[PDB]
Amino acid sequence: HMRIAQVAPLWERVPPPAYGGVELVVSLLTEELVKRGHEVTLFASGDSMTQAKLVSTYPHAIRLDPNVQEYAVYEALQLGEVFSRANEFDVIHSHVGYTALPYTSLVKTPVVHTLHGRFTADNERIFSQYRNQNYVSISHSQRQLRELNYIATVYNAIAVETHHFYPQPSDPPYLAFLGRLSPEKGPHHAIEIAKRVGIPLRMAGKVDRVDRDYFKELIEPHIDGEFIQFIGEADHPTKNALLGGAIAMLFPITWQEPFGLVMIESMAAGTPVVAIAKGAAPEVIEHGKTGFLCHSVEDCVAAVAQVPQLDRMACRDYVWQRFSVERMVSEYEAVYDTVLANT
Amino acid sequence: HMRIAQVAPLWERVPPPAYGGVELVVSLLTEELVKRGHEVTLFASGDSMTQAKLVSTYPHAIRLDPNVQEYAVYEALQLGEVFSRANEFDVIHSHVGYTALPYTSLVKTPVVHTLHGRFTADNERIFSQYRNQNYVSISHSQRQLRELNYIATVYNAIAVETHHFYPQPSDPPYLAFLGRLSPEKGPHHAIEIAKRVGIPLRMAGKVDRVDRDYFKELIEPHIDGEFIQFIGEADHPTKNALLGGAIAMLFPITWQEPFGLVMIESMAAGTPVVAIAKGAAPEVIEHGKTGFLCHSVEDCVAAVAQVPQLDRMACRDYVWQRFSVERMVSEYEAVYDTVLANT
Ligand SMILES: OC[C@H]1O[C@@](CO)(O[C@H]2O[C@H](CO)[C@@H](O)[C@H](O)[C@H]2O[C@H]2O[C@H](CO)[C@@H](O)[C@H](O)[C@H]2O)[C@@H](O)[C@@H]1O
Ligand SMILES: OC[C@H]1O[C@@](CO)(O[C@H]2O[C@H](CO)[C@@H](O)[C@H](O)[C@H]2O[C@H]2O[C@H](CO)[C@@H](O)[C@H](O)[C@H]2O)[C@@H](O)[C@@H]1O
Ligand SMILES: O=c1ccn([C@@H]2O[C@H](COP(=O)(O)OP(=O)(O)O)[C@@H](O)[C@H]2O)c(=O)[nH]1
Ligand SMILES: O=c1ccn([C@@H]2O[C@H](COP(=O)(O)OP(=O)(O)O)[C@@H](O)[C@H]2O)c(=O)[nH]1
Repeated sequence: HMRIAQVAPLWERVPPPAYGGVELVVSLLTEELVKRGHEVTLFASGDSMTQAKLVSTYPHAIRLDPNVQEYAVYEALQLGEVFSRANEFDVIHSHVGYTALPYTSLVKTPVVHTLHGRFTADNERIFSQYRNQNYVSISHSQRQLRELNYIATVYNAIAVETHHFYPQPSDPPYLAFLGRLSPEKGPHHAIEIAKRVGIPLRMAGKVDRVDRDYFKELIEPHIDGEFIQFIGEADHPTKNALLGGAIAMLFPITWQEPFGLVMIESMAAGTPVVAIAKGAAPEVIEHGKTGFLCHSVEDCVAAVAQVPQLDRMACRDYVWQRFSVERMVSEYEAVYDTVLANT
Repeated sequence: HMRIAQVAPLWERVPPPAYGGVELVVSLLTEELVKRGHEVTLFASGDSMTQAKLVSTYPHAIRLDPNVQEYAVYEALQLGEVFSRANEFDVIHSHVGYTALPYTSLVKTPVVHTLHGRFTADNERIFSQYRNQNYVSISHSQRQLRELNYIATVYNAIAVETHHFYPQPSDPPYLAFLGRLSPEKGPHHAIEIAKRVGIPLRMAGKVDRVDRDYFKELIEPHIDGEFIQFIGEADHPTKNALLGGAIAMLFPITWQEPFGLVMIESMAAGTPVVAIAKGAAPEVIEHGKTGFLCHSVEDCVAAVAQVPQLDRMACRDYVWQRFSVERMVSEYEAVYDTVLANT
């Protein structure tokens, strides 16, 4: 009973066939909002698949499109189209970060910003200047700047029904890594953990330009092909098989993780998570039940021996209980309600 | 008699102590507008030196500042500052490129955009969408998108008086290269010309992140220390001594050059330019008088024999005649009048 604009990043399709976190959350939120009878306009790439109105400034995902060199050009096209049409919307829900803040002061339609990223020494200064806007965080640990006007915390979610549940892991045990090959995700940690426990590690993910040196130096020399396997970038079925077959997923971050969608994807498949307790991991993992919070590699190494005891079905039930689209979209509805009323 | 906003890039100080083309043009334009009684607000780094109003979102030039990783944050900070105060100005003069186009449709004060860059396969798409805006080209050959509403072509200018004139080049002859060490400027070409003419080459310029590989592979292995010299980025006095002492400046571009300030800087010192006839070279160099338009390495080599034959003093007068601050600022004043009238 509202007109809602969803402004997504253009790096990935909505929803992404493989890598993509925000575009996934935007897809789930958008589709469910439309089902609830709202007039939704999706601002996303041209190959996106939505039942809402799709306005696109480029036909394809930009990350893997070979003809595009300047992503910022089409980002600016998107924001120009959105805020030029402000009075065609009751609320604008932006997922593109700080690039939308100077536009918000120039239009009358209220804008809601879901923060999907880490606060940095630089972006804090632009967020500071626009602190009295309606931000929504995806985890409590993310709120490192309290002077911002957080309307609410709305945890992310996945479509649990679409993830196949695995009752028992693969007959010869192996560990899984799923994520972009970045130091922030610590795949080098994951490689050390598997070698010291003696259990193989299967890796999947992208290696975009910023991590090529890191992959060339720390990761690639260790990809054995037998004990350390790497299947670059995985679509939904491939990733669902990878975590499901594993006894546990290594999530050894070295970085203030905003949320970590792979964790709830692992648990949804029934595979618990051995993670280091940084950022949102303590809020996502229930220690000793759906996984194990660790503070060191050895803590993670020791925890892998206590992984078989966990109830794998409890992991899936846990994801259903707190990380469902039903709850997320309802919480996002509460946000729109508040923003339109407390203006 | 107008209130004018000057929106500069933040990579370099206004004025730049060393490298910096666009930031230099903004200085001469800003100071001269103030002298003519305009209420000018300059948006640039906090260490800028202006007699106009200085609004800064970061205190220093960002290119060499080690604490900044996200330039787009402060660019957005600046663009937010300008258009939030749009009705404090009669005209906004933007030099930051396409990132300001979506703002122009959202504010009431008319905006004039000076194009300082090359049209790209990507950036063409955002300019097309905003073609009915007030663009100003710095050369006619730059107008690769004719469908834009060009108000006028306004060639750039330099402060000729600040460049010392050199009547006779250095006693043992040498060739000069001045520019960013980029393939677009073809410094490797200049080295091919050096050995074929038998005259040494003195090189000056920056090597920023994008051209470090280009530098290590194509340029650096050839730096003798005697025949090929590189003095890593030069401030104003050093670069003027570099050009003045040279018999000619090599400008072997490989790229649709928007203008090329080093060309009128070389001539200002009295040094003619051996350039490849791409982009703005035919409009900046008077062939056979202040330099030589060339079409290959061999065509440049042949021109070096005909360089001691040109009048060096005619070069300085040429820059005074067409590329003076007086002429540029008056033409930009005419542009301001037209934009305010044909609104
Ligand atoms: O401060 C580190 C900075 O890295 C970010 C930039 O916002 O990572 C994104 O950009 C890099 C490009 O180098 C990508 O490797 C990375 O996948 C990006 O992650 C974000 O952008 C994707 C595309 O939309 C989303 O799918 C993803 O959900 C999102 O995390 C940030 O992580 C961080 O701010
Ligand atoms: O189309 C090529 C693309 O290269 C640009 C990037 O926008 O070059 C600028 O940024 C590169 C680094 O990638 C620098 O080497 C270069 O100095 C830059 O040139 C422009 O930006 C400076 C800072 O404002 C100006 O001082 C300079 O005069 C200007 O040419 C662009 O040239 C272009 O878009
Ligand atoms: O090979 C991969 C690697 C990642 N993803 C997905 O892209 C999203 C990544 O989100 P996450 O929060 O876990 O990491 P980040 O956003 O910080 O890159 C998740 O849905 C992953 O399942 C994927 O499909 N394939
Ligand atoms: O060591 C250097 C190298 C370059 N420049 C200046 O950087 C500017 C570059 O302008 P130009 O148009 O010639 O090249 P571009 O803008 O495309 O980089 C010129 O004023 C140069 O004088 C400089 O001062 N010192």
